[PDB]
Amino acid sequence: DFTRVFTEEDDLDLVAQSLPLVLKVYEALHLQNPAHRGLSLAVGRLYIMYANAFVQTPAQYLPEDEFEAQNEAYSRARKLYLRGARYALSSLETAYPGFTREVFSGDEQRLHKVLSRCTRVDVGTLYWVGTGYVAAFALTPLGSALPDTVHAAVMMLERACDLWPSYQEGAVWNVLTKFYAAAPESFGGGMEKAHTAFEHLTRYCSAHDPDHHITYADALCIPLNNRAGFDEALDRALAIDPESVPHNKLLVILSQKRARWLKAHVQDFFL
Amino acid sequence: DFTRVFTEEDDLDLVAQSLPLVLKVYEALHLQNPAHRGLSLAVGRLYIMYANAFVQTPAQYLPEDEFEAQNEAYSRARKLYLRGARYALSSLETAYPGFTREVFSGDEQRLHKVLSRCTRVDVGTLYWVGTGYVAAFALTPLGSALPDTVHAAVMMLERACDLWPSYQEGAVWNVLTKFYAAAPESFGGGMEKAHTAFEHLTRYCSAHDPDHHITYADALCIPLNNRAGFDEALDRALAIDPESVPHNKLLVILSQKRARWLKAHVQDFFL
Amino acid sequence: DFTRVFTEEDDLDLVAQSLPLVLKVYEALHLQNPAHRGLSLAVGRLYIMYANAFVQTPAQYLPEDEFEAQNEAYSRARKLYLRGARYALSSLETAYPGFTREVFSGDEQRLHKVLSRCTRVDVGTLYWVGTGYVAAFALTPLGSALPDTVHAAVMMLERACDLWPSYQEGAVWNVLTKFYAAAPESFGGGMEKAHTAFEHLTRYCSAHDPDHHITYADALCIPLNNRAGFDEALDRALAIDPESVPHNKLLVILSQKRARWLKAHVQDFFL
Repeated sequence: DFTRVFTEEDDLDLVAQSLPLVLKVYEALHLQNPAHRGLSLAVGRLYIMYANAFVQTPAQYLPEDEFEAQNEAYSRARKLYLRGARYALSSLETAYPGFTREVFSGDEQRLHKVLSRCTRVDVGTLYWVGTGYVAAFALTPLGSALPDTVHAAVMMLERACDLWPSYQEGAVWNVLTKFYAAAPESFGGGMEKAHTAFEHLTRYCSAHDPDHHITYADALCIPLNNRAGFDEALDRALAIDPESVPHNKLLVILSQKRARWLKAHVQDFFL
Repeated sequence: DFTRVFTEEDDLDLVAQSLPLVLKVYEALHLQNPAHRGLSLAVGRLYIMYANAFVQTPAQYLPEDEFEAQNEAYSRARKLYLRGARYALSSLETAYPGFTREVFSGDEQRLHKVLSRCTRVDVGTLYWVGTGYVAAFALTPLGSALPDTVHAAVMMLERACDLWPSYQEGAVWNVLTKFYAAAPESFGGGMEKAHTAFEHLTRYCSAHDPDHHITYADALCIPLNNRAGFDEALDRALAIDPESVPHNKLLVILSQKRARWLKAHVQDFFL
Repeated sequence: DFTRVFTEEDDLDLVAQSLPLVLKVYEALHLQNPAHRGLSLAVGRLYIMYANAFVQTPAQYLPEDEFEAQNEAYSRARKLYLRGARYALSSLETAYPGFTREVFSGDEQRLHKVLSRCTRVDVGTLYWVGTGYVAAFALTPLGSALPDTVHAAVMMLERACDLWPSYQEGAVWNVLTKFYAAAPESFGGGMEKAHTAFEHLTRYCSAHDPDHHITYADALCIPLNNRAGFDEALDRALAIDPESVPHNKLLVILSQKRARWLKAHVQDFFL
């Protein structure tokens, strides 16, 4: 209802400047009604999307010399991802008391047993919690990360896949592709895994979606030194007309800014 | 009620930072109640005022070398004017189904017939729609403009004049003065027209209003190389005490910033 | 309820960007219900806290060469303090009609008589009004200040002390310490007064509070050239763990930024 005015927006600045109080209002509603699962999820998702689009992403477009401000913005995004993930996780905690202790126990059997309690109704929540933690990890120094948190997040994502492969046009497979391709094999990564996750994504994703093209270029083409594929994929991301998309015009605009940047910086990624 | 806290404000930054979510809320209310004419108009007017005061105007105070950011801000204002004009136009469309097809038909007889259906009740709407389009045109490259849209906008403004000459202390005459003075005579402009429109404005405008002084200096004095009149007029705009005005202190503050800038840049405009 | 999401925040930017519309909404509620004392106070306090944390403080962290922007931001904070003080003062005016004429009469007997009408219920209001005026004075050129306004403000603060010494963990004594230490003895200042006010503060303040440490360093150590004490005090301010505080995490974060700056600039203050 109210989200349409944000998701169909083409003016980034209007969104960036209005989203903060919105986050604050949802946050307050959530704390006033901690057993409302919808509110838990909503506010969690909001922090994670804000963290990406309006904290992390602008930091990425900063110049080499201002790395200090970059690092500080990355640390800021990291904290917001985690706040977002923890807010969404309270939807699972409300539905299954003790969920948080189990899921982060480091005990594989307890992790698996608690994830087996989840149903299709929990898929949205699994997706956002797992995504929040994976997005935080991507900005976490590989030395001071928390393998058990990371492992739990991915297992939540993998559980959502089992439950509901097609969810949000394959959005889960997208986050998994990125995780596997970028993650050290000590933390569960691997390119074979990344490719299979991407194969599932292509079954469900929209032709109007630039993100699966960008994921192909960024997560898969770069590590494999496939500059040809990188270029084609981004040309496909950029061929999409934001005015023609059925919804999420705002996210398409954001993704196309990112693909434009990747193209401009191609020389950084290949030899 | 709530508008008083914005219109009597003297702190631009507080307004600039709070207006975006307000725009978003009105916008959402409008889409949730598309037959509410008041909401259509309100949100339209809001976008147009925001576009001017907080997008276009700050761009104008940028330095020569940052023309790129200037051009991008101008394109941004242009899109906001048009969104604003189109929102207000839905008030006319609600009142007279098919209004949009007629008014933009390019057929003078259909244009005139549909405008003849308008009454004094429609004057606010005519004014804002026409203003939005004229403000967009002012930022539109003379080569890629749309004569029929422009012509329809001015005819709406001229119809408001016929209906209600004195509306908002002659505000319509103000926009017309600016259009005629700045518009190529192929697009309906002309200085004789501009002067007559200004003569009507002086009949209705307030002594506490800086805008009619600025319009005289900017639209009329500059093209005619009347530096003497330019200076006097702006001195009159600046003699107004914002603390003494009965209302719209905020707009007076904005206009006086503009007159101060014009004075500082006088050498740009005369020889 | 809603204030918790602001006061426990650790992200300054989210607060800074969301507070403006909040100020505007409270302001509108206040004008719509001018006899609501709670609303008068709330909006007053809000302007004063915003003025300090998000106008004055950032100006202070600007570089030497940008003194112009600094001076303009200081003038902006000054006006906001005064708007805030005047909003809170309307709570007293509602409770005791004619309060404003009396309290600013310049007649000591009228000032004292009206302050004698105040009770413990009025302490919050006295504190905020007095603080607003003292904070404005601190940014007012010593030559164009208003001794009677300043004197009335301090007398309001001193009356709150008499009524309720322990109020908000000694917050009144904190503002008085700063006033006395910084104020010319023609305007009522004096270091002996400042020290006694600080002694009262230590009786009531929290170990989790960085502000009393900063006040000791800044108001007392600097004028007395006690660099040793300055350093210890700020080390104490910085030893506090924001994650451990029972409340006002946001203010602790703000104060610790200030103590860090003081330490970095120690050479400015001692020889």
